[PDB]
Amino acid sequence: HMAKVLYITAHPLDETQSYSMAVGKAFIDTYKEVNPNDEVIHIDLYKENIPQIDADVFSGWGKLQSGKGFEELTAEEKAKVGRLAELSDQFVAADKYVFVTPMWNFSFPPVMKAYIDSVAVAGKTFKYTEGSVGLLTDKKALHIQASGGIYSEGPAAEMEMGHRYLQAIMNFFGVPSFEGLFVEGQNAMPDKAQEIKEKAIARAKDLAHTF
Amino acid sequence: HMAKVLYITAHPLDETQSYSMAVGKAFIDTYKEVNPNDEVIHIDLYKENIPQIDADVFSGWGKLQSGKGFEELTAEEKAKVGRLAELSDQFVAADKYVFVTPMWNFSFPPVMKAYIDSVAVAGKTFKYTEQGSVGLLTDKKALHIQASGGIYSEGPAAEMEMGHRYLQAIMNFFGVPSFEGLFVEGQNAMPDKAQEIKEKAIARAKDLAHTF
Ligand SMILES: Cc1cc2nc3c(=O)[nH]c(=O)nc-3n(C[C@H](O)[C@H](O)[C@H](O)COP(=O)(O)O)c2cc1C
Ligand SMILES: Cc1cc2nc3c(=O)[nH]c(=O)nc-3n(C[C@H](O)[C@H](O)[C@H](O)COP(=O)(O)O)c2cc1C
Repeated sequence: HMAKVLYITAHPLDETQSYSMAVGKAFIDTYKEVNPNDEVIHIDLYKENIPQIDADVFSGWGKLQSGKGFEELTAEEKAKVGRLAELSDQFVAADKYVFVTPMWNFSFPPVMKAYIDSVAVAGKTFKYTEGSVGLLTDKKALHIQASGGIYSEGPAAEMEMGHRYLQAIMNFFGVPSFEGLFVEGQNAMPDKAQEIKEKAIARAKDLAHTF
Repeated sequence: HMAKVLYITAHPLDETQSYSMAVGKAFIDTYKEVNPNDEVIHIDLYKENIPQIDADVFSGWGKLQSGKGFEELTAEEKAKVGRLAELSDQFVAADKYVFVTPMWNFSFPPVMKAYIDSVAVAGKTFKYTEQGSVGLLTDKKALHIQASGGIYSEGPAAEMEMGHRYLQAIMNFFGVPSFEGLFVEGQNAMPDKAQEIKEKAIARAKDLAHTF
């Protein structure tokens, strides 16, 4: 139906155990409520196959750029290169992206990087210039991130690396709108944890009405 | 014996196909020449199992926090939890870290994140304080050899650099008083200078190896 949305989560736990998954689920449920015709796909990076770039991938790709045909690749190469192609094609096919992550050591879980590596593809999300130009000029994106401490303000802002990275990628891809929604401070101020969660949930629902 | 050095690589390919790995090899070979008694340990992130923190890990951890013995965890939980514990212990036990990576999409391969995740442990590499945190690796030092197609050491692309930037944040977090970089950069942007770029970086690696 009218827009395709990728709800992309990088968390091993669910909405009952995670600040990020709780806020993301509030967002996405509300979104669907408001845009009942839209195709909303949950991409759970912990459950799906998300191949890291490895020796097989490089081999396979080498092959393909040497004119060979997908048929010439080894089994394992086909499995991996193939999946990478599905992932990539699914990404460009969608209209909106919603990234949901916990902050682990100032950034996101490793699989989020695997996911990015799988979708950053010449001719699909960007193309090179006589630097590069992003092809995703009419997409839209949102990052929901949970963190123990505050990283929106203060000295600690300089250490934020998750959102920062995603912002860089979005820029690279030419996506003009990248929003952030943070559930921050629950670990630094645990008496405030319920309040922090509730307000983020409320912001998330509100944001869903417009995204 | 002597000093314990972790030579940490995040690459599927080897010294013959990789700029980072070639430069890293020059570095660490020289290091061992200069410091023959030092314990140089290759941590090959594409050969070791570096468990991502997953459902099994949270479960296993929670169990241990709940008083269960390690042997009471599931087979899977035990494998992952034990593996992470080893990685963590190994990191703190070492005196020096050498990170070698390619730049993929402005940062490093996913497994490098896994590795960091495995070694970032409260009471080991840092401690929480009512004021934030404090680093515990006050006697360590680190170097990062990074390879990239284009140039990230100036100007506008420098704001896009995220690999070295990340490792710098982590090292600061850990309280590591010294973290250096060595870049092999520009080889794709200016392929008619790739050989020279490489040769120069290799020379730098050999030089730097005399002090690290
Ligand atoms: C492995 C790990 C690493 C973490 N690293 C950080 C960090 O660098 N900064 C921070 O403020 N909080 C950190 N935390 C705390 C979490 O960010 C916090 O619990 C947040 O709610 C995580 O999201 P979740 O609740 O969706 O899991 C970390 C937690 C874990 C388990
Ligand atoms: C998956 C992938 C992603 C890459 N991303 C970037 C990038 O963001 N910026 C860049 O300058 N070069 C990029 N490159 C090119 C490499 O950084 C360059 O080839 C470098 O020499 C890689 O190190 P290596 O020779 O040790 O493998 C990328 C290459 C690959 C395979």
